[PDB]
Amino acid sequence: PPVLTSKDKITKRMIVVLAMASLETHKIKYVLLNCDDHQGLLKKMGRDISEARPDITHQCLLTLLDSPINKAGKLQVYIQTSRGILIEVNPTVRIPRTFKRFSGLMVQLLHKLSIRSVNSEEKLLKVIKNPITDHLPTKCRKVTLSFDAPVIRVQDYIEKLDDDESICVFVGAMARGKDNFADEYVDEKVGLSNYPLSASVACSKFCHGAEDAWNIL
Amino acid sequence: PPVLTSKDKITKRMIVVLAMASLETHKIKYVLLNCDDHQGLLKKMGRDISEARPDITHQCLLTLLDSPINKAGKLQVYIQTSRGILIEVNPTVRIPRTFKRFSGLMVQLLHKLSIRSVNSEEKLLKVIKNPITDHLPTKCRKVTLSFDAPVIRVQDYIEKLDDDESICVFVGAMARGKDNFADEYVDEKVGLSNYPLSASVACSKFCHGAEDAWNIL
RNA sequence: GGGCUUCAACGCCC
Ligand SMILES: [Cl-]
Ligand SMILES: [Mg+2]
Repeated sequence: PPVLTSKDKITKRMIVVLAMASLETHKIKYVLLNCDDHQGLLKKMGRDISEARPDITHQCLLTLLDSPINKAGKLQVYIQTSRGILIEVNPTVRIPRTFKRFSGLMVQLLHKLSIRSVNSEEKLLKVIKNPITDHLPTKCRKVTLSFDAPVIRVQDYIEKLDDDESICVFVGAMARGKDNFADEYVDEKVGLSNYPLSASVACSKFCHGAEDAWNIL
Repeated sequence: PPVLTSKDKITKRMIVVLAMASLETHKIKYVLLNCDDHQGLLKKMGRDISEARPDITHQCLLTLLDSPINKAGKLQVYIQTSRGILIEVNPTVRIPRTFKRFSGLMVQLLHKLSIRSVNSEEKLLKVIKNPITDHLPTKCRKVTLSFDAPVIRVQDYIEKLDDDESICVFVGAMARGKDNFADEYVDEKVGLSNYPLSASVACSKFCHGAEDAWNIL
């Protein structure tokens, strides 16, 4: 099963974009700004401390990359930071399991623009050019997940796609905010539950609906 | 939705047991032994790495308690540590989203043997006595989730349950090891995928199959 | 330089 990348704009797949991801570095030696560790610093910066939540992006990557859909080679993930940085994640990257270690890696990615293994010329993580729509499959239904939107059953929604049409889901990698982070890109907004879901739960729900629709065990 | 506890022996529900959980304490004040804080002193302190993955339990707790099946009131979670300590988790508990606060909570639970509601004397977390079977619904199918078992589709498995039959699933909240931590309790072992899964993904996959089966949206 | 790891990089250890 070939590793999926933005070069291939034909193969039917699921794509998840972790949008409004809170990934921003700051000097002291650089840290990845987070609400827990840098309350004081975020104060001086005149920032909403509540906004610094890189841990949400970390939790979603684990959920997505560990999923059967990813292991079956039918998943791509991108990260679109709240500051407009777009990142392509290699499906085979074994993301750090712990937050502190995820943090150091993100700092490096943001400063160097890619992450590589010493012997390889393949990028495990890469900063790429906006807009994401330039990189997605040509036939791709693009949706934003929103509690404000009509609720769907994921399998049923996916079954209604054309045979050659991918599905790209934009998930707000945040605790609180409006669903307008991808309004320029999406075809539709949908909700996955009568309950408000965390970003990670929304990711797993969409992955497991797609695994069902596509008969991935 | 009425809040499910082990006192209710009748109501049909899903139960998840996080087994072989890593919840070790370390003093200097007490903290949960982990890899981010303690990876450099483990050997020095005569401790195992296996003893320092409480992040796995943390991640599963969030995955489970944030799920629609929990919000619908049809889920219970228990934790059994690698030392045999058994814990009942109230469906309404808010697990802290940061590991730092999670540790404090867990340390207080292990030391006090319970955590009470901010509004009453009710215990939202409580250390209880083995075996887990004393606490499950009287009629309850019991299974261990394991890569090394025959793979099933969750929806079908759940739909085969009797109208009054609950389902309890045991998940290894650990980095690696034999999936034999519940052999004395279970009727059967089953796989959820042809790929190895994280404990968290095993959790969400079973939850989302149950949600589908029970028309929980 | 060498190691460790549900964590090539990161974070650590020697
Ligand atoms: Cl080491
Ligand atoms: Mg090294």
